[PDB]
Order: sequence, then C-alpha cells, then structure tokens
Amino acid sequence: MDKLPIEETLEDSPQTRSLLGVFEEDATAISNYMNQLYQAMHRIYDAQNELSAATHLTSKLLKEYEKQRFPLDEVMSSTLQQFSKVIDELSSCHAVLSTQLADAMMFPITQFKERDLKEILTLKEVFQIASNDHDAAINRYSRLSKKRENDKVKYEVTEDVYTSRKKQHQTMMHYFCALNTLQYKKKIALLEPLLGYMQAQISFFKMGSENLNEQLEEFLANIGTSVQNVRREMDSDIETMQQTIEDLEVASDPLYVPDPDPTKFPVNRNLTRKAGYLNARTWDRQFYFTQGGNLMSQARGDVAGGLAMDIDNCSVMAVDCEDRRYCFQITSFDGKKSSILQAESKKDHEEWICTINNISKQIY
Amino acid sequence: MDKLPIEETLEDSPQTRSLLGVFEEDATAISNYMNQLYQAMHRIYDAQNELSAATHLTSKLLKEYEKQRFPLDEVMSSTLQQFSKVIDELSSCHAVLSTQLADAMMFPITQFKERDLKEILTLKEVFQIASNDHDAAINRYSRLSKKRENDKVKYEVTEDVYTSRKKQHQTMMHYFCALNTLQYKKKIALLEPLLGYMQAQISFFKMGSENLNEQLEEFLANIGTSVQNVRREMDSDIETMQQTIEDLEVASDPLYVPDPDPTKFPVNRNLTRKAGYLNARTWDRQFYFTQGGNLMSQARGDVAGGLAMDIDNCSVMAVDCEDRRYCFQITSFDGKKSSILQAESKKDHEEWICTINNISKQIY
Repeated sequence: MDKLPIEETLEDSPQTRSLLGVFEEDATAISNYMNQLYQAMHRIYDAQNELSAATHLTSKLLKEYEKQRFPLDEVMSSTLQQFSKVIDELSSCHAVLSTQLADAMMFPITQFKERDLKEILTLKEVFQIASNDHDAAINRYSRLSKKRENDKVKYEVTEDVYTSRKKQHQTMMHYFCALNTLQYKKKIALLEPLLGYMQAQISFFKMGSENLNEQLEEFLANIGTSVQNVRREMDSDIETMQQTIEDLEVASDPLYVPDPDPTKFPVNRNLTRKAGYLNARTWDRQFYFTQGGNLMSQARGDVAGGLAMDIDNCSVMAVDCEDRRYCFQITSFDGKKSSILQAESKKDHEEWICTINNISKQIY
Repeated sequence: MDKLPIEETLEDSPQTRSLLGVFEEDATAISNYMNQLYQAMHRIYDAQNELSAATHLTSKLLKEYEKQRFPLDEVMSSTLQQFSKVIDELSSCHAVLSTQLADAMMFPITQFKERDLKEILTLKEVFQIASNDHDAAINRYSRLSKKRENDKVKYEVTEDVYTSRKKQHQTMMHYFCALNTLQYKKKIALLEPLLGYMQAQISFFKMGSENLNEQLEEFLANIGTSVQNVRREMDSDIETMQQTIEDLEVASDPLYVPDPDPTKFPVNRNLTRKAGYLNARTWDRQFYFTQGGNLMSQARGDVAGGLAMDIDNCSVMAVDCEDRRYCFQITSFDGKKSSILQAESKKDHEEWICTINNISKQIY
C-alpha cells in the first residue's frame, strides 16, 4: 500500500514534489482505465434495460393479438397466450437484473468517478493555486529593501508569506490524504461492481431457469409439430391451386374474346337465369343477374344488389341507341321502361333477350 | 382456413370483388401487426448483440489491467484474471444466443416481411393495372359504331378486350392464390420466430447456468470479505491521517512566518546539517541541503540534486547584495566563490552560516 508522507509537506522538498508526481501519474492512469470500465459496464446496463423493455413489448403485442379487430381461433389464441406468459416471465428476469445492475454495478462505479476522482482534481487545483500564491509571496518578501525600513509594508509582505505558506501546507496535506485514500478506493471501485455484476448474473440464471422446464419443452415440441402441419397443408393447397389455375387458363382462353367461335360456343336460348356485366344509359357498366323473377343489378363499389326490373310478364326487345351495338330494353307488366342496356356480342345480346323471355313466361 | 374462390375470377362479380376486399383488409391488418412484432423482436436481437459486445469488452479490459504501465499485485492481478474468465464465458453465452436469435427468430420474420408481404403488394398492383386496362378496353369496344363497318379498327378494339381480359384473369387468379397462401404463412410467421426465440433462451440459460457454480459462489464470498477488509483498512488509515494533520496544523502554525518568535524558536548554531530553500543570484529559488561535506542543490523541476559547493575547509560570510536582506557567500578550500545565496530571516541566515562553519571544521 503506497503512501505519501504528510510529515514531509511543510518542508516541501523537490524530492517530496517528485514523489507527489508519481502518485499523480498513477491517479491519471487509474482514471483513464476506470473510465473505460465505467463505459463498458454502462453499455451492459443500458442493453439489459433495452432488453427488458423490448421483451415486455413482445409479450404485450402477443396479448393484444385478439383485441385487434381481424376480418379473418381457439388454438392460435391460446397458443399466443402461452407464449406471452413465458416471455413476460423472461421479461421480469431482465427487469430484476437491470435494477440490480443499477444498484450493485453502476452506483459504486459512478460514485468512484463522480465523487472520488472529482475530489482528487479539486484538491489538486486548490493546492496548485496555493503553491502559486506562496511562490509569489516569497518573491515579494525576498525583494524587501534592506536599507529603507518601512514597518507596515514589511509587516504586510511578511504576513502574506504566513498566510500563503499556511494555505499551501493545509491544502498539500489534504491532497496527500486524498491520494493515500485513493490507493484503497481504487481497489474497492474495481472489485465491488464486478461482485455486484456477478451476483446479479447468478440470481438471473437461477430465476430464468426456474421458468424454463420440461413442461415448456413439451409445449414447444407440440408447436413445432403444428408448424410442420401448417407447412404441409399449405404446400398441398398450393399444388391444388396451381392445377386449378392451369385448368382455368386452358378452359378460358377461347372465352376472353367478346365474340367466341360460334361453332364452338352456341347461343344458349333455353336459360332460366343469366348474370353478367352490361352498360346502361351517360353510360355506366354494372353487373346484372336474374333472381326469383327479377332482374337485379350491382356496381363494383356497392354492398348489395339493387333492383332494375321485374321480369314477370314483361316484354323485351332489341333497340337502336346512340349508334351502339347490342342494345335492348325491357318493358314490365306495368308498361314501364328499363334503362337501355348494352350487351357485348351478338351471342350475349341474344342470350339476355331469350333468358328474360324464358323467365317472364314461366311464372304462369 | 378462409379461402378466395379462383373459380369465380373470370366472371369478376362485385360480390367476388367484395370478398377480395375482406382478404385485402385482413392482409393490411396482418402486415401492420407483424410489423410491430418484427420491430419488437429486432430490438431484442440488437440488444443481445450489444450485450455480447459490451460483456466481451469488459472481460478484455479486465485482462489488459496488468499490461497497463502502472506507477503504483499477485492477489489483485489473479482476482481480475478469475473475473475476466467468468465474464468471457458469459460473453460467449450472449454471442451464442445472438447468432441463434438471428438465424431462428429474425430470419423467418424478415422473410415474411420482405418476401411474402412484398409479393402480396406486387400482385395487388399488377392486378389493379390489369383491371384498369380492361375497363378501358371494354369502354372503347362498347363505343364501336353500329352503322359504319371498319374491319381493322373493329378487330383491334376487340383484340384489346381479349388481351386485357386475359391479363386481368391471370393476374386476379395469381393474386387470389397468394392471398390464400397467406392464410397459412401468417400462422408460420407468427409461431416459427417465437419457437426459435424460446428454444434459444432454453439453450442460453442452460449454458450460462453451467458456468455459474458453487465454486464461483466461494470465490465471490471471498472477494466480498476482501472488499470489507480494504474498507476497514481504509477507514483506519483515514483516522490516523486526520489525527496526523490536526497535530501538524497545531505544531506548524508558529513556523509559517519567516521570522518566528525568537524566545520560542532560538537560532540553532550547533547543527551538523541543514536543508531548505534559498534564492541564488537574475535570482532563482532552489532547495539546498548538506551531504557528506557538500552543499547540494535541487530545483522543483529536477530529477536529482546537483552540486553547489564543497564545504570542507571553506569560508562563509554575510554579504551585501542588490539591497537584499540575509545574503551570504561561501568560498571553498579552492578560493572560489558560490552564487550569492539569500535566506529568509535573521535566524535562517545565522543557521546556514553556523552549519556550514560546523561542517567545514569537523572533517579534521
């Protein structure tokens, strides 16, 4: 245990100031090193805090899953409740760890930096300034006139040496005491936070390990199998859908054109129902479909289907309108007219007129 | 398992577009929610990484403690080597955890966001644009002139309906397939990262717990007692120093003035050695001290003491110089002169002259 001699302070030898210099070099080296350690440990504390926050947020989000108003379980919902429980338990372990790290690791290393190293620098400056004042006082004293006596000036210059030497002595001794005390504090401040950190880790691993049992392992293995099941169902569904799409592309290719090959797609004149898009008149396109003796209609941005025409005992005929092709008009058993409706081809045109006639004459 | 009917795509009913709208609302809600979960889990991964880094840095700093060139152990040094070992083991646990979190939690949730949700938005746009093109094509077709036949224009306008309806159909079906596939992926992407995270935690707690044994507890209890010992030694040393300082303040108060009470502090004329600061001449203050028949000297910024005068068989006398008080000059047994030296009081002046004379005449 290195120690500065307080007994040597009054004499204030260069050799004494030399010994001081070595305690000051050490104090600077110690400060440099303990600062790097403070910064590393501060990063551990901050990260553990962030971990506690993010883990708790994860759990909370898993709990809110139900409370979200979803358009499209008993198994999923409960599965997520089980995950949210274990994650929230783990979240508590981090929260307990973070607070113990703040108390048992950060507090003592902060105190070393903010109290003890601060005191060294303060005492060092008070001393430097006392030393400077004394140097000045003894210089002025040394220059007193031997030949012309002036009692008052001589007193004042002598008294300034008294006060400055007294101040220098007291400040040097207190600075020596702090530097000597620092030999002990350097050791406490190194070991105490490490011990705090390690005891906290022992508590953390014990606490987390008690929440992580064979029962959890069972639950996890079960979820692993569920995930494999979903993947298998998905992959099978993909296969079914890819085949459905390839079939539909083949079947639909000849039907994309408004006017299909009339030898392959004859006009159906015996339908009892039809549905499809038509233009109506100043012209909007909407979806028409027959239902229970009614022609109903629905636009793309609409919730349900409105009414267009009653088609019990109605008449329907081809119409000429605004130089357009494939127009027709219904007149119900009221004598009242529908909008002028437009089909997309001769066959579509004929199909609508025939279907409406079919429906109109079967209510009997 | 909710599913859109691919069979309904060609007809493209408002009621079909209505069902699509509900799958799209769900996909948006799902994206929103999974994004929040991605962000929370990303914060866990980042924090665990930072923890791994800061813990490893802590250990490394503890190892470098010796390799720092310190002005002022076997116990401390080895104590720090034991801490650095356990902390580096813990550092490895975090490093193992971080990499498994990246692989088993982050990768699958990233893929959901970057592959699967991206595909939904891409397919949705391709479809919207196909739908818009078809709307335009059927509008132009609907406007063909019934009266003036022009085969080429009629062909081109009809063919644009073919191509746009074909494109709309294919794009709608592929978009339906992805949305249907998404019902399965939503479940995988929720459960797979949770399972990855939990299995990683089980490995971590097991791994960390195997490094934290009864033997470590023994080591920690021993360090706790050492710290208590250092505190006790420190507190006792503080008490000793405070008393030394109070004694020195009492003893030194009458000695701070250059000229002490001459009835209480007689001039010592029988010294065989003296040491103290003197001015020398254009005047510098330095520390003089007698050693082995030599007067030696040392400035504040100096490593060792240089030579001023040999004081075997020398003469010394009071001198008048530059109107200064308390000046004297040595002349050795060579006949050569020292600098003009200045003392700080009559008593200091007399004490130096007497001591030098004492030393000069005892070599005999």
